[PDB]
Amino acid sequence: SQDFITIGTGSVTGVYYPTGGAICKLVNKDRKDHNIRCSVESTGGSIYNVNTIRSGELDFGIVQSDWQYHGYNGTSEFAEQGPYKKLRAVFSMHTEPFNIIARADSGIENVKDLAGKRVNIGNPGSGDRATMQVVMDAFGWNNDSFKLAAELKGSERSQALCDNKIDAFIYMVGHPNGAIKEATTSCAAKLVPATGPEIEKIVANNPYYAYSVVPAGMYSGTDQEVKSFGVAATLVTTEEVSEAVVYNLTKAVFENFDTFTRLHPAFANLKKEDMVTAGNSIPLHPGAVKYYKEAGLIK
Ligand SMILES: N[C@@H](CCC(=O)O)C(=O)O
Ligand code: NA
Ligand code: NA
Repeated sequence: SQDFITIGTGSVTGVYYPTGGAICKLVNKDRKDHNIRCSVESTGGSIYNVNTIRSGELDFGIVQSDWQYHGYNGTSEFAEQGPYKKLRAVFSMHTEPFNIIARADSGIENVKDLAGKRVNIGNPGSGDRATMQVVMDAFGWNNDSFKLAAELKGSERSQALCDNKIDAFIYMVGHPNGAIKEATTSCAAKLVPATGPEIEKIVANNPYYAYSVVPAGMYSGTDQEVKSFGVAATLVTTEEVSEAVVYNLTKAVFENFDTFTRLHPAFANLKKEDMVTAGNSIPLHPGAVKYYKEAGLIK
């Protein structure tokens, strides 16, 4: 029996990393019963997580809902990898807006203003960069459309923005998170909206992109709500992982749901029924289905 699982997440100042930590705590507290030990890995993000589940070095991964769909189908960012039809959904979680964090004197007031600036578009292997490519397609942009197209991982973007190495960085991430808190607090960075006909087309044409709002007061300096588009964070796995393992992880979260929603402020408004279906477009792992049917959440 498999007795040790690893969850791939993201940069340590994001939301994926403490999300993994919360899931592993709920799994580990009953390790004397199901003999499952859970550990968390900081990684490059959604794209690395899918590819590393597939290569066998991760058992679970947290993945944006758009790259759950495209990783399973082998399309868009995953086109050269081919389909991965063993990928399975477990549950979805918080919303992740497409955030733009800019210097106060950058002149960047909307997403269209990113062209011709020094923009961190994201590290290879992050959902940040893969979804930024969707934005670039809607605008007809490539890397040369920016003065500089930097590829820093999440934990390094705020320090680069404060050092005046970039004018802005993007981040597909839930709220609040430590990366954006640092930039807005310590460097007077501003959260910039992404609206206009290009964003409207992105939302209208895809079921996994929906309008998003970050409320005023989430960060110091951003005194009005910030509109954009967002995806859902989802936990995925492979059908190679045993039904018993996925069943016990799913049960650990859903049977301790009131505890889970107290472990990070991004989980405060999660709803069990939505976690089964929302943002999940590929088959659910049989172990998760088994729990959901016991709990009355399915059929
Ligand atoms: N959605 C981001 C990660 C955000 C986070 O770390 O919370 C990515 O896939 O790269
Ligand atoms: Na949509
Ligand atoms: Na769905």
